[PDB]
Amino acid sequence: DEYEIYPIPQSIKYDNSIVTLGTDANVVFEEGIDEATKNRLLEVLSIKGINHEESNEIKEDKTNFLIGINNSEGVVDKYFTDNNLVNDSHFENHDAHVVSVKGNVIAVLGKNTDSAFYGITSLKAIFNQLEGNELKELLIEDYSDGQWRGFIEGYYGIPWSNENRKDLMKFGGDFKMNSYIFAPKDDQYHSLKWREPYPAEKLAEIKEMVDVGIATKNKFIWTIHPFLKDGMNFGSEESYKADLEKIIAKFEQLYSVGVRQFGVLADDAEGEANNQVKLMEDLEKWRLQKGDVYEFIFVPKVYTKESAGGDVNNEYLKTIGTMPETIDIMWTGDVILGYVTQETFEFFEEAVGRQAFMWLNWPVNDINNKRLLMGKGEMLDPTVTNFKGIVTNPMQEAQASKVALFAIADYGWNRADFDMDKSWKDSFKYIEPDASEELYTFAKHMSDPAPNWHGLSLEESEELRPVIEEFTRRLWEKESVLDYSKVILDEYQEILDATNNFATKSKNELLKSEIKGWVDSLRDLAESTIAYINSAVAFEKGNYEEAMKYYVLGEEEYTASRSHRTPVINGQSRPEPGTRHLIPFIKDLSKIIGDN
Repeated sequence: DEYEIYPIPQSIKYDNSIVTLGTDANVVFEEGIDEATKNRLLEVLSIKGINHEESNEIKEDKTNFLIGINNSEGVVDKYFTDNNLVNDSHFENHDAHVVSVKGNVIAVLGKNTDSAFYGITSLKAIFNQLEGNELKELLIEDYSDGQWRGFIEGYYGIPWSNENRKDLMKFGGDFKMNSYIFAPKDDQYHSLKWREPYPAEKLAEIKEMVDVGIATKNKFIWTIHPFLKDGMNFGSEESYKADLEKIIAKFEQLYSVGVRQFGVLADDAEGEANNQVKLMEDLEKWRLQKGDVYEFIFVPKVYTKESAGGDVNNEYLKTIGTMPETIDIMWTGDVILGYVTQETFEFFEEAVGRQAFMWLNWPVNDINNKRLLMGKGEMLDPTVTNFKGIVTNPMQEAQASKVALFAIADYGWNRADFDMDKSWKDSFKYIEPDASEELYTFAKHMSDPAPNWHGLSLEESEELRPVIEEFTRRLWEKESVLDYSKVILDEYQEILDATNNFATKSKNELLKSEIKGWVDSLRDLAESTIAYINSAVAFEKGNYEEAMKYYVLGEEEYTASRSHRTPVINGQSRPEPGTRHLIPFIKDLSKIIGDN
């Protein structure tokens, strides 16, 4: 009966009473609430076609929305104090805020405007699932476990379109993400030509994305690679001063279109570590002058335990750790495709001197372009506490990446209550409202990146696996397959139907065209499996001419499944879903039938 809210709030409380929403509402914003935060409430009101007037007090006759900041001594702060709803002990936490639904008052108090925004986003989630105009009285006391939650465009591949970058920011913003790190490898102006200002057309495109960032609060974070061969010149005091002028100029250019957070990337850095610190010391001075720039993100040259030699006295990391305390240094784990583990963070802390900001290399598919990776968050350990936050490095397929964005958002916000299996399942309705069963069906069979050179292996087809295995043993151990074939044909018919109904049901052209090749391949796999199962059945019943034709149909469909092509940076790639269990089963069937 209670509302489904993602990420899972740290604490939500209901009482017996319910409230009725009016057609006309009174809205009270404190002075600290910014334009993006006001607009967020107005979005929420229009979900239920509630008109509003703005005022400075609670109207007893109407429904009231009050948005305020803790300890402002504003109207809304006063309301919370005077009515004695919460604890100041709450607000020290990251992104801490309170949502209160009581009588004709719907209130949000955040530690700042950003947190008030998150509060209103929770209301957005609530309002989207309200049957009518009745609303349960509740109290959310919420905060984030992680400082940073979001995604980084940091793979090798085709860059996302601007349309898609905006759409992901819009998506992350619905789940309280705060970070989009813009690090596309093809942008000459963030790297190599970092000295030169962005062309005006390109800058104007950036400003459109930054504005979406401001509206959704999934901020656009710009990044730079200044330590390449032709990079920052540390030859002399003179030459360095010349180069520091340019980097700051470049930062000013981005600042001028609204960028308020920056990353410095040293994964490909050339000189000494000391120099990297020197620069960051100078950039920190700048950052404090500006007053409204969030803290820098730094990606070190040594970003895995493996490349650190497993040395907790690693010289590079020790030096990097002497840069200003405010800088968030990133880490991918023990290896490039590291899992989230307590041990990797203990190592990082011992070596660097502060907690890590996790760069998660999933579901990036540059490791295997044949794959869509849309499985659950297997790499996310809910018991790990010792890190600053997490970003996902997703696929070149932007829309398909929404599955992981949901996972990282939920896990990033509320770690202990992360339910890998449930969160994954619940996500599909948000990602794809019209075809959620279908897209969930696809995600079930598209998740294993193996084989790959790093050796990452994730589950795929997990629910179907026991059914596949049982049919195989029955067939191979010379038992009847007549009855079980019904069970497994049901499973495959569901897959097939999903691949046939999806394009009809989904209204998301961007997702449809992105994943089409994979759905085409999966359709063929489903048809192939059905033909083979049909062949085995015909064979048991003794209709040999018929089982022959099915076998042939089975062979043709498998070949068909391999006939599709999708774009990659250098040319074309063959989409290949269902490799963990679906394809092995097809191969098994074709070997057993007729040699049985």
